[PDB]
Amino acid sequence: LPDTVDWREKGCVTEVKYQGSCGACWAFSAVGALEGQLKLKTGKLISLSAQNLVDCSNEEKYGNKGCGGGYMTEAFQYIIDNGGIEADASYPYKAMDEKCHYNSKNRAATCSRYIQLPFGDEDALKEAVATKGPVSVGIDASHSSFFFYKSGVYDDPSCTGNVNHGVLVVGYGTLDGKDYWLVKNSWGLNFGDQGYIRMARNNKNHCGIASYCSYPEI
Ligand SMILES: *C(=N)CNC(=O)[C@@H]1CN(S(=O)(=O)c2ccccc2)C[C@H]1C(=O)N1CCOCC1
Repeated sequence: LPDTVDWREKGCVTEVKYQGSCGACWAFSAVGALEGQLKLKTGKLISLSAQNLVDCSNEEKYGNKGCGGGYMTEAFQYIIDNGGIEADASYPYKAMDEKCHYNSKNRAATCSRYIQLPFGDEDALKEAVATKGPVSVGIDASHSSFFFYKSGVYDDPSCTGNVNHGVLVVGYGTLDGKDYWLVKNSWGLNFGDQGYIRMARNNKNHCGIASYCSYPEI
């Protein structure tokens, strides 16, 4: 396995999104992982509709809550169940809950199944990232040390495995002798480092990064 992976170098990662007050991280994280497969299979890079997930997966069938939060694995299941998802350009992000208005004429991607990695297993996360591509994961983003992240490897002892925020692992590497996961957030380009964070890797499943890993198959 390469020391360093970074999926932007393969063109598989779209622009950082800003979710605002809508608890849509899960949706962002899930479109992220499917954008990557969608590049990797078709060769095109197209921001997928995180609104479509918000609007349409808000029922007990999934346990997603729209702006109330939800789960990247249930996002993937909705795409499978629904037979597609639109691009953002046709089903755009509004930062609120709205009535489902998914139109199959506008399908831009499909999902056939999704994979889950084993809980905590950072080795399994690395393989995935290396050979499969960006992977959806949950983090404990609840500390000001994460919010105000600027640089270096994020490695705050106060973090816990109690996850509450859906992000996308687009890579990994080593920095000044600290392993990291390159994480894409959905807090706009004023967060962390160009809207990214490098998060401790191989440090006891720091902030539960490897607790809840999944990615879709086309
Ligand atoms: C995003 N802006 C707010 N956070 C969420 O929607 C979180 C994301 N996930 S998780 O990554 O914390 C997780 C994923 C799989 C298994 C356990 C946790 C959960 C979601 C969340 O906080 N909730 C789900 C819906 O109801 C409220 C709690």
